[PDB]
Amino acid sequence: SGFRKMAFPSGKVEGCMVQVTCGTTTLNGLWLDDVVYCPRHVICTSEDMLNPNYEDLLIRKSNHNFLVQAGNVQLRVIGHSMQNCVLKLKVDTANPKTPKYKFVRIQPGQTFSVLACYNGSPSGVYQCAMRPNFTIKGSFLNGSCGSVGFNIDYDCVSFCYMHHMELPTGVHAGTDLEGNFYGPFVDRQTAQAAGTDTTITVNVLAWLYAAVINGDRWFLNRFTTTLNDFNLVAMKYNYEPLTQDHVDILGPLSAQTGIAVLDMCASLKELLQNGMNGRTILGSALLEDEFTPFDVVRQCSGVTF
Amino acid sequence: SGFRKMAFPSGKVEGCMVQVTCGTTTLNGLWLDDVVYCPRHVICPNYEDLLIRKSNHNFLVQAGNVQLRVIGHSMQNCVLKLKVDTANPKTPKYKFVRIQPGQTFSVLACYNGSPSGVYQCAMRPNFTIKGSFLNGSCGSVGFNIDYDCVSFCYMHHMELPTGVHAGTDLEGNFYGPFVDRQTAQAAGTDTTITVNVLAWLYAAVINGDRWFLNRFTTTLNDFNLVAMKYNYEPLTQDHVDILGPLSAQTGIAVLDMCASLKELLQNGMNGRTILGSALLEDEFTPFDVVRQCSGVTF
Ligand SMILES: CNC(=O)c1ccc2c(NC(=O)Cc3cccc(Cl)c3)cncc2c1
Ligand SMILES: CNC(=O)c1ccc2c(NC(=O)Cc3cccc(Cl)c3)cncc2c1
Ligand SMILES: [Cl-]
Repeated sequence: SGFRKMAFPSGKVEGCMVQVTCGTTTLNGLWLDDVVYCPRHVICTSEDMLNPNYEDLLIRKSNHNFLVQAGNVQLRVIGHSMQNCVLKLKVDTANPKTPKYKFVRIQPGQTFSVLACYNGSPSGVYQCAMRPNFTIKGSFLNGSCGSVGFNIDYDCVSFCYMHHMELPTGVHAGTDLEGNFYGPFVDRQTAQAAGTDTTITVNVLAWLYAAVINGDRWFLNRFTTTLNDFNLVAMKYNYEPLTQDHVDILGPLSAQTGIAVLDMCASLKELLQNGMNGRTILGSALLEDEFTPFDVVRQCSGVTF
Repeated sequence: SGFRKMAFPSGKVEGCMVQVTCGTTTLNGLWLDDVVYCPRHVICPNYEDLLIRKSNHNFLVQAGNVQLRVIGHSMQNCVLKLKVDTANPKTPKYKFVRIQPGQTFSVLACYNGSPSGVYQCAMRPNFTIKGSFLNGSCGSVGFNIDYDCVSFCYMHHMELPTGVHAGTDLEGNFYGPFVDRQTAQAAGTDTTITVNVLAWLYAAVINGDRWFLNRFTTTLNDFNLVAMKYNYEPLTQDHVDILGPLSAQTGIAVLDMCASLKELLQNGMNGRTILGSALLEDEFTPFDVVRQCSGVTF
C-alpha cells in the first residue's frame, strides 16, 4: 500500500556525470564510452547568447580549450563535434562505469527521473513529466545545465532529456540526447515564453485508477460519457484532449478495477465540476497528472483493495 | 527555480542491496563490509529459540548473480546480522544514525535484492512513515548523505492496517511503539510537523510566492495555542532558532511567518496554491529547504 512520486535509482547515471569547463563557463556532461555529451552553449559568453553563431564560435576552439573532469581525474579531449544543440567531446578514456543505454525522444505526458548536478557532482534525484507545452517543472539552479532525465526499464538506462535553460516563468527547457529541443525553444536569449499549459488527462485517469486500487472509490458515480462529450467538458478546464489511443492504453487498468474508461471519465467530469469538498485522493487535494498508466501498473499491486 | 520533493542520489546504497532467503521467506539485506543486515522476521515468536535452530547454510544470500556464503549469524534487537565470506567491495563510508520525528530521509525501495525506486519521506510525529511498499519490500533502507558519508537511519519491517509503514533504525530498535509480529497494532493520531510547514512557507517566499504574508506578528505562546487546536506539533524555541537563516534570507521574522500560518489555519487557501500545493506541506525540513535553494552536491 501507499502511493508516492517515485524516481528510478540513480546509480547507473551518477557514474556518468562529469564537469565540463570552457573558458569561464562550467556545466555538466554525460560521459558514455569515449564521448562526453553536454549543452553546446558551454562555448558561449552571456553576450553571445543574444544571437549566437555556434558554428563560428566552435571553429575557433581547439580540444585543449575544453576541460573535462571526472571526479578527481582530468580527462583528455581528443576531438569535438556538434550535433544540433549538443556538443560531443571525444575523450581518451572510455567510461568503465558505462551502463547499458539508449537515447530515446519522449512525447509530452511521459515521465522521467532527473539527476540534478552542479560541477559534475549529483546533488539530488526527482521525478517529473514532459508537460503538454514541452517544458518541465523541475528544480534547477545556475550550474545545473547538462543534468539529465532518464528511465530505467529492466537493466537499460533510457536517456531522454538534457537540461539547457530556465524560462522567465521558472519552468525548464532542454533537448533529447541528439540535441533536438523539446518544444519551440532555442538555446538563445530571446523573448520566448512557454505556451499555455494543460493537464495531462490520460495521467489524471491513471492516478484515479491507482486510487481505486488502493481502496478509495468516493469519487465514482453511476454515469458514463461519450468520448466527445468528455472532451468538450475537459477542454473547458484546460485538460488535454483524450484520444482513442489514451483509452486503449488505459485498458489494463480498466480490466483490473472493473471500471470502464468512459465511466472513469464521468467521475473526472464530476470532480472537475464539484472539486473535492475537503477530501483527498491518495493524500492529494489536487488532481495529479505526473503518473503515467505504465507508472501506475509498475508501482501499484496487481490485486485491488 | 522550482521546488520538488528530492531524494539523495541512491548509487552508494544500490551497491549494498542483497536478497536474503530463509526457508520460504524472501526479503532484502544491506551488505556492508562482511556483514549482511536484514529484519529478524526472515526466520519466522521467540526469536532466540527460532534462531538457535538455524544453521548458516539455511540463509541464502544473493548479491546480483553471485551467491554469498554465510559463515556466522547473530541478532541485535529486531535486526539479524549475517556474517558473510566476502567483504562488499562497494561498501561506502557509512554511519548508523537514529533520527527524530520530523526529520526526513530517502528510501531505496527493493524487491528480491533489486532496487526499484527512490523516494523522499519523513518520520511522522507518530513514528510511522507514509511510504510506498509492496510484499517483498522488507529490508528496504532509509538514508541521508553528508558529504561522502551515507547515514543509514531506517530499515523497513512492516505495513500497518491504515497503509502506513513501520521499521527500525540499523541497530534493530523500532521507531514508535511497534513490535515485529502479527498482532493488533495501530498508528497513533498524527500531527503536522510545524517547523517543516514554516520552512516550506519560506521556500515559497524564496521562489516568489508571497500572497500569504501579512503585516502581523504573534507571540510564541499565542501561536502554540492556535497550533494545538489544528493538530500541529508545538513550535519550540529550538525550532525558531533553526529557522533563523531562512528568516535572515527573506527578511521575514519567524513569529511574523507564524502569523501567516495562523491565518492559513483559520481561513484556508481560498482557491490558491503554494508551490503548486493546495495543502500545507510538512515533509521538507529547514535544512532541506536551504540545501535545495543553494545547490549542495555529493
Ligand atoms: C533561482 N534560479 C535561478 O536563478 C536560475 C538561473 C539560471 C538557470 C539556468 N541557466 C540558464 O538558463 C543559462 C542559459 C541562459 C540563456 C540561454 C540558455 Cl540556453 C542558457 C538553468 N537552469 C536553472 C537556472 C536557475
Ligand atoms: C501489496 N502489498 C501488500 O499487501 C503488503 C503486504 C505486506 C507488507 C509488508 N510486510 C509485513 O507487514 C509483514 C509483517 C507481518 C507481521 C509482522 C512483521 Cl514485523 C512484518 C511491509 N510493507 C508493505 C507491505 C505491503
Ligand atoms: Cl514517450
